[PDB]
Amino acid sequence: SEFGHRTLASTPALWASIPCPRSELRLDLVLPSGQSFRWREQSPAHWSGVLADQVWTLTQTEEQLHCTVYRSQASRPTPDELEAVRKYFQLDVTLAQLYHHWGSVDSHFQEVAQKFQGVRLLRQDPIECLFSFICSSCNNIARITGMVERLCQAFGPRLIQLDDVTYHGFPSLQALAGPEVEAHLRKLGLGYRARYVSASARAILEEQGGLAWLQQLRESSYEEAHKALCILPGVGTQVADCICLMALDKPQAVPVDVHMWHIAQRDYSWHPTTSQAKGPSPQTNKELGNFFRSLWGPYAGWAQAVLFSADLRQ
DNA sequence: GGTAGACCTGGAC
DNA sequence: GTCCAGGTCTAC
Ligand SMILES: [Ca+2]
Ligand SMILES: [Ca+2]
Repeated sequence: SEFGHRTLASTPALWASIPCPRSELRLDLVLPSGQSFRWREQSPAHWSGVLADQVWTLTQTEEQLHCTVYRSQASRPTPDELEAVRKYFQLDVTLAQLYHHWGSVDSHFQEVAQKFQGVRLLRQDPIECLFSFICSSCNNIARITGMVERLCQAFGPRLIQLDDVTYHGFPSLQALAGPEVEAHLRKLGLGYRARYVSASARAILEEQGGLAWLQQLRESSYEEAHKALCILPGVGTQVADCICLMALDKPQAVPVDVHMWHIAQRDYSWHPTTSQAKGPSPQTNKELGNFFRSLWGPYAGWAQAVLFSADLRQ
């Protein structure tokens, strides 16, 4: 059918594949795992969301990642469009090589890895990432998802409508920094997060030199980037690490939340050796990130994603 | 320098 | 009805 969300069966000629075995990527273990909060499984095994300013639907078979895009006459995705998809999933980073290494250095990762293959990091937009995670504060993945889409519906560009879903592009800096945005976000249920969204939008635009400041962080060192990000209102150590890891190409960045504390304790009998505190605190959190980084290497943030994800299923 | 308490809320046990 | 989720900010 010409309407509604597509499916591999439904509209055969509208899809194009990207070679990709399930061992290198698993949508159901990545898309709803707290990295991006903008993907939904409309029909079973089919995920629809905004990717590179367009709406896509993705579904995978054992060796292929099937993609379809909604923009002109309907048609399969072009090689360039598909390239953007390959880019978003950083398919050039070989998950098999990373899992192997992590496995040989961490007997525990080995055990968990066997059952949770295909977990990788998405290369996200700094702006979308920065604001989505500002909303992470004392919040669960479902509530976060709700806030973010409401935020996008209210200040994001209208893209296309499939069934009763009107997809929106992520709001721009200028839009989020607009008069009365906070008040609006509060009526949307973001709570005290409304304030930080507005504050950070204005901060970047009226104090840091704008969008470029954020984007230039991809060329900066992990340390510089993380240091810079913490300046923004509502952006602490954890949020900045998420941004570094998920959007600034800092693969060693390890977000330390309660989840990783439970993992560190239960699975590694970890204890803080520096800080004198027995639980989560700025100094012990820093210490843990260094513990994982020392344990897994340069792509510790990635290894972190595999366990965080596995810890969510449970 | 290293804590405790304030800040919002929808789904839980 | 108290509890919990990918926290952060700041006053003592
Ligand atoms: Ca929490
Ligand atoms: Ca800050």
